[PDB]
This record gives sequence, structure tokens and C-alpha cells, in this order.
Amino acid sequence: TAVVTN
Amino acid sequence: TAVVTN
Amino acid sequence: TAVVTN
Amino acid sequence: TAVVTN
Repeated sequence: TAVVTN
Repeated sequence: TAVVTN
Repeated sequence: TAVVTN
Repeated sequence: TAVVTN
């Protein structure tokens, strides 16, 4: 699980 | 699972 | 599962 | 499953 906000 | 906001 | 907003 | 908004 990878969750990114950029 | 990969979840990205950019 | 890949979910992307760009 | 791939879901993309661009």
C-alpha cells in the first residue's frame, strides 16, 4: 500500500 | 494498492 | 489497484 | 484495476 499526496 | 494525488 | 489524480 | 483522472 502506497498513498501519496504531492 | 497505489493511490496518488499530484 | 492503482488510483491517480493529476 | 487502474483509475486515472488527469
